[PDB]
Amino acid sequence: SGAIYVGNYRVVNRHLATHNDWANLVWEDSSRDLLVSSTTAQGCDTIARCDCQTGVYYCSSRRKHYPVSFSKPSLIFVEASEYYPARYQSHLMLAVGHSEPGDCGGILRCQHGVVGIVSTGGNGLVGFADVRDLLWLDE
Ligand SMILES: NC(=O)[C@H]1CCCN(C(=O)Cc2ccccc2CO)C1
Ligand SMILES: [Zn+2]
Repeated sequence: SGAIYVGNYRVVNRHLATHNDWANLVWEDSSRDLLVSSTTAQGCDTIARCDCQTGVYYCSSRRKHYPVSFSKPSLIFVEASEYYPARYQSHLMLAVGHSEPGDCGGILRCQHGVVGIVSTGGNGLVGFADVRDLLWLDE
């Protein structure tokens, strides 16, 4: 679990969005596993606007942060789950690191701010849904 709070927006994994997220929907994209909802309070986070390929992510299943080298956002095949059929997920970045079911929503950060959130994993890999291209989050 986990979310990004920037301005009057809450960014979460689309497959973990609540009834309240859907009732306050701003934008969602199944192909990216992202959903953004509106909030009444101002948020705590800053979004990175960079091309970093190293950062640190929070892994809830270890209660720890880990440094990672991650690939550029791209279209990657993701096996079927209870949430989605087998499909290509876009704007996804992979890295070697621990993740298991439950870790989605953990933030990935570089020195410039929030880069994205955990969205996939398995067999010593962790995938992150990029948010750096969503320029409207800051206005
Ligand atoms: N974006 C998606 O389609 C995801 C929807 C939820 C399931 N999913 C995973 O990758 C789960 C997973 C399995 C094994 C280790 C780690 C994880 C990530 O927590 C795919
Ligand atoms: Zn950066």
